[PDB]
Amino acid sequence: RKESYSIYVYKVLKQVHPDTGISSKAMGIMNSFVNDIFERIAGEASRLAHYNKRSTITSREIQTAVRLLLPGELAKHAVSEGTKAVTKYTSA
DNA sequence: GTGTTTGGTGTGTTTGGGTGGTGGCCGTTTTCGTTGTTTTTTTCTGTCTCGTGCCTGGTGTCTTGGGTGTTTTCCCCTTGGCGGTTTTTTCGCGGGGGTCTGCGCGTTCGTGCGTTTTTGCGGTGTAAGTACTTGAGCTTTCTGTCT
Repeated sequence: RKESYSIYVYKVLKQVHPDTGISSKAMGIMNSFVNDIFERIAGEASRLAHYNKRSTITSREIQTAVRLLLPGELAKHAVSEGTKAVTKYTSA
């Protein structure tokens, strides 16, 4: 039962485009994409942590990594989204 | 332009097989209290970067000469392109065989974690003779007494 991001990418698609489906080949592309972005961000956060002699990866490390990797408006909106989500989550 | 006339998008009906939706369940996310620590916080020292100031002259830079090398034009000679025909092998489906990749079960020895030992690496705890000083001995005078 080798695990994947499929259910979520289909949930998000159904939210943004209720009448649009997804081929298996394109679904594979999305899984690869998610995995790749995950590894870019986590790796940058790891480097940041090591440089500053810290042992925990917190939201600050992730935010900075996002700012370093995502170009322009992609970064600005991603940061907004991430901040909104961690705000909503802490205040439950 | 007028004109034919090969290429390409729009239209319709038909097929199917591949995506979406649902049932079953199990394994992974969580709800909880406790531990232990990696933060964060404040307060310290005191490094290093910013700021200014003066003087020198290496460098920048404005400008005249000019010449050469880039831009365009004319001509060519040729080598890719488009087409027709023949070749052939890529590819498709089916069948057969075997290797080797993955699960599971058993373990042993290899590494992490610890107390401990240690070298490098680095901080700094004799006999003389002269000059000077000091302590013992006795003067003046002045102040009190006293006939």
